[PDB]
Amino acid sequence: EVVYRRPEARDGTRVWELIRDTGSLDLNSPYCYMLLGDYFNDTCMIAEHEGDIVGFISAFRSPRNPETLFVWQVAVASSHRRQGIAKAMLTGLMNQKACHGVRFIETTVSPSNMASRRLFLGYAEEKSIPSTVTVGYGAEMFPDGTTHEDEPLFVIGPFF
Amino acid sequence: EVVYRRPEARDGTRVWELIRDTGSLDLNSPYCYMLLGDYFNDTCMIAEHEGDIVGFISAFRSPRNPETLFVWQVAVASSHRRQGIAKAMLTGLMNQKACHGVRFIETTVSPSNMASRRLFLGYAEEKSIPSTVTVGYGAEMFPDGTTHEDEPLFVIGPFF
Ligand SMILES: CC(C)(COP(=O)(O)OP(=O)(O)OC[C@H]1O[C@@H](n2cnc3c(N)ncnc32)[C@H](O)[C@@H]1OP(=O)(O)O)[C@@H](O)C(=O)NCCC(=O)NCCS
Ligand SMILES: CC(C)(COP(=O)(O)OP(=O)(O)OC[C@H]1O[C@@H](n2cnc3c(N)ncnc32)[C@H](O)[C@@H]1OP(=O)(O)O)[C@@H](O)C(=O)NCCC(=O)NCCS
Repeated sequence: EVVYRRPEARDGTRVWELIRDTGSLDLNSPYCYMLLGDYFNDTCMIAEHEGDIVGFISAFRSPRNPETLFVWQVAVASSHRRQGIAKAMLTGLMNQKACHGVRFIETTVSPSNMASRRLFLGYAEEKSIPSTVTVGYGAEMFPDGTTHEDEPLFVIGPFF
Repeated sequence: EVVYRRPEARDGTRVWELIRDTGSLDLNSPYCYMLLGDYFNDTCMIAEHEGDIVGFISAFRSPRNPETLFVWQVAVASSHRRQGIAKAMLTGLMNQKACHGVRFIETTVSPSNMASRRLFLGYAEEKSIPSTVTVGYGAEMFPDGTTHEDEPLFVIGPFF
C-alpha cells in the first residue's frame, strides 16, 4: 500500500509542505526541493500513500568522496510514523543501482531525536555495520534568534 | 579590497543572514548552508569586505551530467551591489581547477531579475558563448500561499 518512488521537480511543493508540516527547523525553500527532484533524484526517495506524500529522504554523494552518501533530510508525516516508512525509504535508497559503490552513510542526528537515531543505527545493526559519532554542527553554529539543537555526525560503514 | 574565498561550514549562519537580508523567497535553512560549506565548497564562493560577507554563490556539478554546473543561488548585499562583485564571484568560480571540464552553466532567472540576467548573459557575452532559455519552473509549481515568479532555465554553453 505505501509506494516508494523518486521525487520529481513537480513534487517540490508537496515535499516542502510535508517538511513544513513536521515543524522542522531545517525547512528549505520550495525551489530547493524542485531542484532535488530534477538533479538529485537518484539519491532521493518519496513515500506515497493513496496519492499523498507521506515520506521523503534526500541525500547526495559527496562531490569530493563519492563513496560517501550524506543523508541530509528524512521526514515522515506524523500520522504515518512508526510504521517502518523511513526504514523502507532508507533501505530502498541503498538497494538501487544509483547507490552502488556507496561505502559510508553519513548524517547528523540531534541527541533528542531518538526516532532518527534508531532509523540509522537500526539500519547499521541490521547489516552488522559499524557506526561512530563525531562532532558535527553544534548548537552555537546556528543563527542567534533561532535555537537549534546540536547536530553530531553519524558515520556508518564501511559497507564493503 | 573584496576578497573571494570558499565558504566553510562555520560560514553557514552568516551566509544565511546575507540571503535572509536580501528578502529572497528562496532562503534555505541554516543547516543547508553549513552543508554547502563542508561538501560543496569547490563549487561555491564567498565575497567578503573588511570581514563582512557581502556576496555568495552556490553551485553544484550535476550528478548525472558533471559537465553541467548548475548555479542555484547568487546574492550580494544591497549596499554592495553594482560594483562587479557577482561577476567576480562567477568568473572566479569558473577559473578554478574544480570547474575544469565544465561545459555548460545552467541557472534559473526570473523575468524581472535584470541584475541576474545581466550577470549571466554578460558573462556569456564576454566569452562569446551561446545562451538559450527554456522552461524552467513556472510560478504555478510553487506552494499556494506564497506567490513566486516564474524561473526559466538559462543554458549557457558550450564552453569548449
Ligand atoms: C525520523 C523519522 C523520519 C522516522 O520515520 P518513521 O517512518 O516513523 O520511522 P520507522 O517507523 O521507519 O522507524 C525507524 C526506526 O526507528 C524506531 N523509531 C521510530 N520512531 C521512534 C520513536 N518515536 N521512538 C523510538 N523509536 C522510534 C523504529 O522502532 C525503527 O527502529 P528499528 O530500525 O530498530 O526497527 C520521523 O520520526 C520524522 O519524520 N521525524 C521528524 C523529522 C526528523 O526529525 N528527521 C530526521 C532529521 S532530517
Ligand atoms: C543578482 C545580483 C547577485 C547581482 O550582483 P551584483 O554584484 O550587483 O552584480 P554585478 O555588479 O557583478 O553586475 C553583473 C552584471 O549585471 C548588471 N547589473 C547589475 N545589477 C543591475 C541592475 N540592477 N540593473 C541592470 N543591470 C544590472 C551589471 O551591469 C553587470 O553587467 P555586465 O556583465 O554587462 O557588465 C544581486 O542583484 C542580487 O543579490 N540580487 C538579489 C538576489 C538574486 O536575485 N539573485 C539571483 C537569484 S539566486
